[PDB]
Amino acid sequence: ATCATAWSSSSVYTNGGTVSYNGRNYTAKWWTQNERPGTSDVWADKGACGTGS
Repeated sequence: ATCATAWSSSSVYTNGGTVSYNGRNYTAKWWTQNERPGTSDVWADKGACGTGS
């Protein structure tokens, strides 16, 4: 139901930009280029991602 678009290295994100990864959802704080979310302070888990596998 609710889940941000999975992170995309081919799509620069910015403040407010939300995405999904590792089953959770990450939210950036400002302009950021292709970078592994969760490993950098840039991306922070703002919840969980709902999906079926």
